[PDB]
Amino acid sequence: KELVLALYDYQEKSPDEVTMKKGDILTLLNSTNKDWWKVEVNDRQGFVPAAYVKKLD
Repeated sequence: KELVLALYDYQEKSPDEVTMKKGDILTLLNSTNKDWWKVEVNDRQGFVPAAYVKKLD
């Protein structure tokens, strides 16, 4: 597993993005991009800004 913690709220602005709330724990799916990470937030997958999450492992 790789988990990350949402440091801020983020609301999706494009079709490939997802929404998260501060304090959510998200499953990290792909961190190859330096600016945008693909995560799973409960049941949805998509991108959020990498700077807005913190790796936990």
